[PDB]
Amino acid sequence: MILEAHYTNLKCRCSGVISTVVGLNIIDRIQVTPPGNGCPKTEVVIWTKMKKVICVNPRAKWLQRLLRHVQSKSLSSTPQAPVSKRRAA
Repeated sequence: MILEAHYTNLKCRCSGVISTVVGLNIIDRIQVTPPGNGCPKTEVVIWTKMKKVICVNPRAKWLQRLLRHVQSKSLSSTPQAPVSKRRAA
């Protein structure tokens, strides 16, 4: 997912808020809308790859996982080999 941060002032149209957990693979873009003058509320607009415009609340706990995941680019390595010595022929 591409995290967008916009400060462009306009009448922000996002259809309410929905707490439906959206599929991480189909999540195209998560755009944060700060509580602007032309915008009615603080709105997080999730576009999907299927081109459905989904609106979610900024206080959604499942969303907070994603917001705290996208600020972690440096993962831990894998020393743990998932392939041990298998049986011979």
